[PDB]
Amino acid sequence: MSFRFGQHLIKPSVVFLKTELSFALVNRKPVVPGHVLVCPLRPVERFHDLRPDEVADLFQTTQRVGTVVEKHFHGTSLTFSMQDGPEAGQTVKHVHVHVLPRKAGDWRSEEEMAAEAAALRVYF
Amino acid sequence: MSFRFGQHLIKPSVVFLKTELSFALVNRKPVVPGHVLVCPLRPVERFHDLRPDEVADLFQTTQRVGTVVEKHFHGTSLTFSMQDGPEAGQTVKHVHVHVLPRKAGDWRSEEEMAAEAAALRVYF
Ligand SMILES: OC[C@H]1O[C@](O)(CO)[C@@H](O)[C@@H]1O
Ligand SMILES: OC[C@H]1O[C@](O)(CO)[C@@H](O)[C@@H]1O
Repeated sequence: MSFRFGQHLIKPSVVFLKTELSFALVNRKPVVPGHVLVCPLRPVERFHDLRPDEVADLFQTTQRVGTVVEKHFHGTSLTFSMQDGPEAGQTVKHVHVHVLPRKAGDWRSEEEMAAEAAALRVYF
Repeated sequence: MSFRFGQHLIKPSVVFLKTELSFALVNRKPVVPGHVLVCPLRPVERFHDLRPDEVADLFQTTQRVGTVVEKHFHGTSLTFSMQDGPEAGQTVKHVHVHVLPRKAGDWRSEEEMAAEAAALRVYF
């Protein structure tokens, strides 16, 4: 696709938001329904590598996305987490925030992925 | 102290950074050495409640603090996480980021707390 996420290209079909500096995508394997990712467009490996503007944008974007997924996927809270570094569990070497809708007491095809990204693009 | 964190006052002695809109403090019970918190100065309960500027500042501040604690406490990575909402585990109703230094294979007195905050104020 047209979005770079580490060492693989992400098809726009699975991207549901894109800003001046960041973008959001749905997962192949969500851990929880609505588990989405907000990444800087520039593929940097560690958080300290982002310029301040990328940082403000990374998180103002994460704020908008969280509202949307909490809403759509019917959660009552949200967990945000960034595994920054190999000893923190980062599998893909690209800064990214995990946004997961939370609710009391708690793999798919590219098409299920794009169906969901289509849905999410509506809230923006 | 002079910092508000939910429904209790935090003594400045345990605060090691303060910006135009945010502040960082050390914990009574760190989960991992160097486990610190970055909160908006304005006590808001959920992340969606922050204005965009508070958001940029919350995270540009978290970026600086992470560099410092990763350095001082000898970690090789960092875990960042915000439990946003009661179903996400938020015990204190004040937006806040948990910053934890990570390293391969992984309660105290107000004085141990201020000793550590003194140390951290040096890196700024
Ligand atoms: O997956 C979340 C979406 O699916 C439903 O539960 C059923 O279609 C919706 O109303 C919600 O928005
Ligand atoms: O607690 C972290 C700090 O403690 C030491 O391991 C011993 O004093 C330091 O060199 C480090 O900066």
